[PDB]
Amino acid sequence: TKKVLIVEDNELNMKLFHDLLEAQGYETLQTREGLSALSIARENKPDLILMDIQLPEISGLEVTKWLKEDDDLAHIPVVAVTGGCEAYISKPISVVHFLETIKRLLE
Ligand SMILES: [Mn+2]
Ligand SMILES: [Mn+2]
Repeated sequence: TKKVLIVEDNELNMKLFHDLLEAQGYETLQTREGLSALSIARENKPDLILMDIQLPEISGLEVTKWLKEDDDLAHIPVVAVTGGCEAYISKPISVVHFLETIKRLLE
């Protein structure tokens, strides 16, 4: 099963991403904090990371740099939600566009 780690501080955005990804048969991991994202990534080895750039406590871009600096996490594709990111998506989120981008990198 594909695993997508969702790093999003907003509950509404978090649920949507979660709901859409799960409906596609993907497993998901969730955290509102960039630092926890690093921990979870090493512990669960997700296949893709959906990174909110505008986190309140820290720059998602700085978390992405830490990811790319870790030999064990650098290979994991990172999709930015608005540098080391393989793709980006803007809000209002387009469901099809969102899902296509992720599948494109995962499948
Ligand atoms: Mn957010
Ligand atoms: Mn779930």
